[PDB]
Amino acid sequence: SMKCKFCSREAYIKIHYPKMYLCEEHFKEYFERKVSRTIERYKLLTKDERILVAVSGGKDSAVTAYVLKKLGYNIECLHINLGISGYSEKSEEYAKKQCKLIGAPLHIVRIKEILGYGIGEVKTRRPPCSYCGLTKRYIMNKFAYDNGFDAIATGHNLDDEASFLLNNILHWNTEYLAKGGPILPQQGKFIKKVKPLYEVTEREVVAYALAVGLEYIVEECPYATTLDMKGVLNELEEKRPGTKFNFVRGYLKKKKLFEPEIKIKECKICRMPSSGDICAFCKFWGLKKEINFKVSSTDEEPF
Amino acid sequence: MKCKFCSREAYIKIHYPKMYLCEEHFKEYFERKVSRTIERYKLLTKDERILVAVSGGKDSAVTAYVLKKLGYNIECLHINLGISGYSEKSEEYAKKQCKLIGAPLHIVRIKEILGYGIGEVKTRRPPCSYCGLTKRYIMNKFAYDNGFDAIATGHNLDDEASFLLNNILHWNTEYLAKGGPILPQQGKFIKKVKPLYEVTEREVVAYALAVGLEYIVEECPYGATTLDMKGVLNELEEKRPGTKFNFVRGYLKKKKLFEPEIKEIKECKICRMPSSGDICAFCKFWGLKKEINFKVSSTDEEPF
Ligand code: SF4
Ligand code: SF4
Ligand SMILES: [Zn+2]
Ligand SMILES: [Zn+2]
Ligand SMILES: [Zn+2]
Ligand SMILES: [Zn+2]
Repeated sequence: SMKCKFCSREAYIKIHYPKMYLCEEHFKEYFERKVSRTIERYKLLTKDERILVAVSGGKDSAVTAYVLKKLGYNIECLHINLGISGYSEKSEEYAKKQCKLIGAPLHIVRIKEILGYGIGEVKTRRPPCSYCGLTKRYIMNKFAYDNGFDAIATGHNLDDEASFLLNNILHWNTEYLAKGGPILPQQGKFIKKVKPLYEVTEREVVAYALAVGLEYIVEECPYATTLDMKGVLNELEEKRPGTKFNFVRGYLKKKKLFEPEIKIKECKICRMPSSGDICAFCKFWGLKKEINFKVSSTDEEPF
Repeated sequence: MKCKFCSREAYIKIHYPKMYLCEEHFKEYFERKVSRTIERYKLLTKDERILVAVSGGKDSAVTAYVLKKLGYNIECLHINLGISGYSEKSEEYAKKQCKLIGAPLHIVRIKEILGYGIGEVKTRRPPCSYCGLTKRYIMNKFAYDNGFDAIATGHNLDDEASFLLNNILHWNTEYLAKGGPILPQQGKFIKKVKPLYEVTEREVVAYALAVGLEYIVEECPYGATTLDMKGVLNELEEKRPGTKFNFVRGYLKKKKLFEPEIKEIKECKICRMPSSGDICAFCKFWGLKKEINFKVSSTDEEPF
């Protein structure tokens, strides 16, 4: 029903804030420039850096890898196959597809193969959601550490951070609120984690994926409070535009207030940053040996 | 359904904790819940002169009704904002409420003591901004001049949760530093309490209906952000019950974290009330040269 603000081509998307109608080609350029600005603003990455993009098969990580590669970054991708039968199989396939289109090396880690059982197979009263996050985070860091990557880039966008903030404020998880934001610096054996999509919304991600022809898993894991928070914040954004941004940017200014609400050791098994004698990952899976994630070359590209 | 304690038919269902109560059992429960809030946060004693700031709305009406039923030494104050077509019936609803409650009502008319009502001032500033400042001053000055020990407001759980949610979204750390059910006596500032702090609006609406309390449902003409936050929190309460309470109680524990975000106090050159500069915010705004004396010998309805 409209036309592009910079050309005679028909409008593809309307940016709710700031108001402007852009076509496919102009939206891509805008979205890419918005990401580059997020990198520049928070000093996330340099061009002389080995980056590991944690791809899951979803839209978020797919676009992160695509944009970073288009912006000329030294990226490689990692897929952690959780081993959820009927889910994780096509999830691995979507990532292979995504990385082939992107033109980036893809490394695959299969939980069922290295640990024994997949997520939702462990004889535990603990929900799969609780230990899945802990398992994904460990393999992400250990893989990047063992292969000497400078940084880890996740798919987490503005909607993801706002819903994370809203949930944590409601439950007053001050320790989690203390360590949030677009960058988590290199501290010990913990690799620097960045969020290049921190300032963009899910609608801009969905639209970007569609335009660049990126296929992803829309369906979410069978084992959620996240979708509740996101809908609540979308309702608020309708009435008052800019809410999500002003809330997230405001949080970054006041993030210093939660510092006294947060407190160290090295694991006896994997030597990774632990709280006690043995780390949370090693204690859970009952591991006696260290998983070595060092690889000479990818599955698709050996030698 | 039927009542959990008698053969009488259910009047209301408490979403958390789950129980069906009749009119007579709900009143008793609601009253006990308020008494517990008083006891828990050490809000009031029986040997205290209390001023309930009644507005004509459900909140302040119930606060006065419950406190009087719990045997407290209450007197009520109505601040008539002078909003033509609104403030007139608002004053009438309070007169009605206090007559039912059986409490002395003191009326202060803005248009009469200041000159112009709220929304009549030649200012680009919205009426909502200076109305709150004006209500707060008269509330404190009246309680101070008549030597009341405390001020009790109608603010309930939904009011606090929406206040918290809005202030967190705008990261107003200074406002978040000084929240909660009690604001103690500091200088010429009178102790402010919230006896309805733990009860929800649905429990207030139901209590008013049961005790036969008529109030103004309609809100002031001067879009309000409060109704947005409340609807958002009601949506959250549906899916996850107890959310509002766990969020408010959790805030009280972490309230200490916003203390470094609030930094000497002065006395006004005109009214001698707690000021930031030479002249206070109230006196500077209305351009007052003289001090308004709120000391009264006896009420409008009960003179001599
Ligand atoms: S939603 Fe699924 S993938 Fe995400 S943390 Fe939970 S179990 Fe793991
Ligand atoms: S909503 Fe009306 S009564 Fe309430 S503070 Fe604003 S102007 Fe005053
Ligand atoms: Zn265009
Ligand atoms: Zn370990
Ligand atoms: Zn009953
Ligand atoms: Zn003054």
